[PDB]
Amino acid sequence: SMNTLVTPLQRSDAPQLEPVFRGMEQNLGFLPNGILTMGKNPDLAVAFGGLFKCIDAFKHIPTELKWAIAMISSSAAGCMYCKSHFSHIATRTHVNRNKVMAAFEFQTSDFYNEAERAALAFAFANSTSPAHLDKEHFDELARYYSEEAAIEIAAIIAICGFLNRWNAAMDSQIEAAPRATLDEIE
Amino acid sequence: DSMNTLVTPLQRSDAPQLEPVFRGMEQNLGFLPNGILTMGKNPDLAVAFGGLFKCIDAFKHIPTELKWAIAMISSSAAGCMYCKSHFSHIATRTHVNRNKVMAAFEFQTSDFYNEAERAALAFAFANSTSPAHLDKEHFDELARYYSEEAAIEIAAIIAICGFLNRWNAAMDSQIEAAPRATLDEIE
Repeated sequence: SMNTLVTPLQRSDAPQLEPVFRGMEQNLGFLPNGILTMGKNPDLAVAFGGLFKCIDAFKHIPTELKWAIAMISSSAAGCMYCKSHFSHIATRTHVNRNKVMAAFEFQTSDFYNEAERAALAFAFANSTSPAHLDKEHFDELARYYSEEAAIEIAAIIAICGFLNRWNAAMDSQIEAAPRATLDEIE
Repeated sequence: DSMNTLVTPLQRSDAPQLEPVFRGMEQNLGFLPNGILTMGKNPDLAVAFGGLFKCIDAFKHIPTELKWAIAMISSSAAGCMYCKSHFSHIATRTHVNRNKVMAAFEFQTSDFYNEAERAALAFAFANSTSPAHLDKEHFDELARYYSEEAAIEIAAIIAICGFLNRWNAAMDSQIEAAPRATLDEIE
């Protein structure tokens, strides 16, 4: 890591944050060092933890699409760390391995329908610097999703906004397990 | 107007439970952005994000002027003109020295900014592009001028801008007249 200034605490040092830690590792299998670093500001960790748990609680889009959005957003933003993690989450939860592995080709892969493509294209366009969302992105989203659903899609992308920048700021190094998933999907 | 016609704001009066969240935002800004009123339609999201955003004012290890300068630079790096206008507007509402705020985007050469500020703002810029272009020097320079505690708060503000830059792009939030004025001046 390029970052030696801000180091993780030991998990046992902050029991109050166990709700936050569990939230993340439940999907992923392990606790990322980036959240242990976040722990050194307990107010921040608890508030971010609260935001992140909103993903699992969302009701208007399927679970498989939730993690696909996070995968594509993270990739568009060029955060390979977050791309590996969300990919790993997607493969841990998904019944259809092939569909997950084709996610980054969603626009031409026949594992994805037009509704999924509308959401994932929006996620891509939303996540670059600058955003390159055009009227078509919005027209297509309106064609296939309710206001409720659109909000949850935007919300996942925005939460990736947080995590993409956070993990870049910590220079989080991709763990062996996510790395395996990432090599396979690439 | 906006490219987004699907997801519209509720009226402020419709969601009084969110007033704590709204106050956090508008206290600095002078008004409640439509983007937060749209966020209101998902109470879990609004409360959680509101909680996260209030962390900025509560941060203790960096000055207030630097907090909003970071958010300005991050938002600009990310090419979100909406968030750039807002944080600029916040910075002019809270800053005693209007000229220092107006020179923020030239922080690397403006005399209003010291090396500590430049280290933080350069980190904020590099952190906020797609992809991030943080290099070892960004980290070395941050370590030179900031504690671990401070670095976390800097990263946190940038990351929160991550959320807001993308959120306001997803709503295609249109820049309000007052922020617009601030933005025209600062360019």
